[PDB]
Amino acid sequence: RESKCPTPGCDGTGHVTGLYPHHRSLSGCPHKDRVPPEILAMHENVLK
Ligand SMILES: [Zn+2]
Repeated sequence: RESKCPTPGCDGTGHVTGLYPHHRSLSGCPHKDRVPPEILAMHENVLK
């Protein structure tokens, strides 16, 4: 549910290892960079 990860920066494609049909909500997210196009967001954490 919910939300996802798609933040203003993140794209939501390429899960944590790009081995998934995207992530749409953090569970994956292969970026991890805090800011931009990554996972910024997630919630809590950013960046990580
Ligand atoms: Zn993401």
